[PDB]
Amino acid sequence: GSKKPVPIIYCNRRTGKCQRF
Repeated sequence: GSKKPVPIIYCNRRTGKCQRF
């Protein structure tokens, strides 16, 4: 509905801009 758990992560192809879910 609003929030959802994600096993994967995020990676912004930039100057070291990565995320972790």
